[PDB]
Amino acid sequence: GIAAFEMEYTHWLEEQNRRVSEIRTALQAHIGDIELKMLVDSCLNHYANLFRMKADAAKADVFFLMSGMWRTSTERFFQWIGGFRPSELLNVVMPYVEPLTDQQLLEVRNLQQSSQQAEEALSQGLDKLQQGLVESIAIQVNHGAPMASAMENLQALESFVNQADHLRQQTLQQMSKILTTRQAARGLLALGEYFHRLRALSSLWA
Amino acid sequence: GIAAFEMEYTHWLEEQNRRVSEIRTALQAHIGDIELKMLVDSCLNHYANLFRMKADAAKADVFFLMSGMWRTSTERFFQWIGGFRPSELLNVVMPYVEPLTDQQLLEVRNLQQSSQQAEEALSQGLDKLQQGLVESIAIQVNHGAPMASAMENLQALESFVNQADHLRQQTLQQMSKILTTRQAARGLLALGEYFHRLRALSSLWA
Ligand SMILES: CCCCCCCCCCCCCCCC(=O)O
Ligand SMILES: CCCCCCCCCCCCCCCC(=O)O
Repeated sequence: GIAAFEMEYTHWLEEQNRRVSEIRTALQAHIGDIELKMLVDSCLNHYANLFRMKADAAKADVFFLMSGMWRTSTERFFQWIGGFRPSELLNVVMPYVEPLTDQQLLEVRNLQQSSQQAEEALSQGLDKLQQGLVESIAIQVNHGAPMASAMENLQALESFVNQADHLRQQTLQQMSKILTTRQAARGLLALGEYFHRLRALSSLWA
Repeated sequence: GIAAFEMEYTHWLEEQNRRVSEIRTALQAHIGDIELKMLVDSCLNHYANLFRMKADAAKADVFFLMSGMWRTSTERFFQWIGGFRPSELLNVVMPYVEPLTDQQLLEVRNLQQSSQQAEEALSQGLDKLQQGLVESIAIQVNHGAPMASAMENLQALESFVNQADHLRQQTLQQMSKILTTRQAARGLLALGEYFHRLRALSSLWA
């Protein structure tokens, strides 16, 4: 399952590079909103596919998915529950989706605050689960309960990952409704270049 | 380098199982201190070889060594800077090295307190390094400085790992001087069975 995920993610990155390049070329050519929206929607569809493949990987090996060892070294410094922190990515793209109207500014900052609150609450719940596993493993005839208990805890860990990816996807979705097509394209370009620069830097660390 | 480490560690575990079994058989046969000390010293030599292979792996890929992803899932709940926490392992073996004399009790508790203090200080330094890398990567013509800076930071991370393994080895060494051969054998048996039980439990999580 993890081998399949790593191959799928490799191909996902190749397609990500293409979709980011396509939107770069479109912004530079100042193409109209209709053609540009197709590229925005393609980028959004591509992220949706990432979340799908991550959900499968979490079922296959939640610990590996959580370790971030499938991402590059520099990306791991910015990981929160199996991916990036949406509240921080909002700061990354903020200068590029500007200028924002007053209403858009209120909507984006609201979204950032609510994502921050959701991230903190999920982190607190995951912390409680993890500390409790530390304590319970430490204490721990096999009639089947130990494996069943392990599967309950794996399901609980997977739920945290799923909820974190849900928050990431929901934040991307809500930005796509706040922003015009052109603002969204600029934000997606910035987000894509951010991820690419982190991966490029990891090559220097290797 | 990491592929070589994982193969070396696999063979290390196979030999660990043999050395733990050999000392189990010896304790049960109530063999004399001279033959028993050979088995104690073999166990100590085997841990020394673990630290050697870990030092090579830290040079090859410090992040992988630190991730603990080369250990089994349940062991990762108990990892501190690239391995187990010596102060906690002292608690694991304490019931089995008993009865201790008053002097031995003072020496062991002293060692546990000093290891705890060293662990906290190393954790604080690693935390400062890591938070500073988060901040500096976030801020970050290439004339060679970015790679050189990465190598300085990798060397600093490797130093923390090396210092943590030094503390682990020093604690094992100092226990071997406090304890009689028979107490040491009982403690090594307990430590070995502890690690084996954690690995066995990880099979249930998989
Ligand atoms: C129309 C969108 C413009 C740009 C919006 C950026 C802010 C949304 C943050 C969520 C991005 C999700 C991608 C991360 C995937 C992962 O962590 O594995
Ligand atoms: C004579 C020794 C008796 C038993 C002493 C146990 C307490 C010492 C703790 C250090 C053990 C080191 C093994 C861990 C290796 C690792 O973390 O990678």
